[PDB]
Formats: sequence, structure tokens, C-alpha cells
Amino acid sequence: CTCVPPHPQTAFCNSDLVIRAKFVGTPEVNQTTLYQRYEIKMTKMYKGFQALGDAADIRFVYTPAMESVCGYFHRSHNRSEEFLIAGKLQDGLLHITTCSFVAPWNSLSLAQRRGFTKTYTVGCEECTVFPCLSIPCKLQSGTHCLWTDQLKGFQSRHLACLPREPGLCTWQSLR
Repeated sequence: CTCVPPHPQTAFCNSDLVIRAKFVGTPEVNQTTLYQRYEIKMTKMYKGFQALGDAADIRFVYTPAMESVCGYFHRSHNRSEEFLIAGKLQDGLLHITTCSFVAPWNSLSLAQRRGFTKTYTVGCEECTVFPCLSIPCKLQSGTHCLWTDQLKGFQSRHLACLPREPGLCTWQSLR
């Protein structure tokens, strides 16, 4: 696995479903496919109204069965701890990896919470959080903000990439 989690905004924007959920038990691993699944109790949906209606529920999250291919291993003892999960729907099943944005709800900054609730959706049409995957991080588009932190980091925790007008975005810590 060569990946780390994205900026929360990119997570929001690329994910089909962003939910708040409880992990309700030990994983069920399948040797015939190399997916494991976790049973979850969905407490809140912040995005996915697009994909799901009123009576839709998500009971399982699928991930690779092993760490070498970015399989998610849930580290929590407490089954009442709520997690933010940002994932992809593949054939109507919710999938994550360790490259997904998955974290305890209460570990998130206030800005991140507002982000998932309210603000990150504002950046999805126009704006791109551009990682410094390369070494000389020069801006390639007026619609990009540069994400220069490794992790947890200031920019993940405090900032969104928001449009100020057509073809221009910028890091903001507010609104």
C-alpha cells in the first residue's frame, strides 16, 4: 500500500457516501474474494442522498482482507465510538481502504466537522486540493490549492479549497 488518506475535502468530493457510523463487530473475512466486511450501524448520512433514498441503509463496509493491498483494520475497542466514513459505492456496496478518509467523529476538528456537514460540498464543482506528490509544488491551475503537509496536519484540519469566482479557488479557514 503506497497511499495515505486524502485531504478531507478530496475525500468528501470523491466519495459516493459520507456517513457517521458505529462498527458493531469483528470483521467477516472471505478467502474466496479477499474482501473482509465490517457490520456497521449508520447513525448519519452527510453525503449520498444523490445515491440513496429515504429507506436506504448501509449495514456493511467492504475493504481488502490484507494490509499489503490497503485493507482497513479497525483500531477501536469501543463499539459505541462513532466514525466518519467516506467511501465508494461499487455495485451498491460501500467500499473503503486505508486510502479512504476514516476517523473517529470526535477526533475531527471543528472545521472538519463543518466541512463534512456543510462546507466541503462548496469546493467540489470548481476546486481541487492538489497534493505535493511531486517535489517542486508549483500551482498548475487557479482552481487548485496546494496541500503540502504530510499527514492530522494544519491544512487537513483547518482549511477548505473554495471558489472565489469562476476559475479561481483558494484556501480558506472560514466559511
